[PDB]
Amino acid sequence: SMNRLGIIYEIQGMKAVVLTSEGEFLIIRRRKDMKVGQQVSFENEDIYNVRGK
Repeated sequence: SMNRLGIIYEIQGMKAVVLTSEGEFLIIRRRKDMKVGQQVSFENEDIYNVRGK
């Protein structure tokens, strides 16, 4: 659980755009917790960018 914090900036179906505390836009898996506008705690494991592949 490598937790990263980001604000749900936008949603792409099952993907979510998070504007992190770093000010970076990352594409993550959208969970049911993802509401547009809120800062969510996700894992790096949720990140579609930093998947590991």
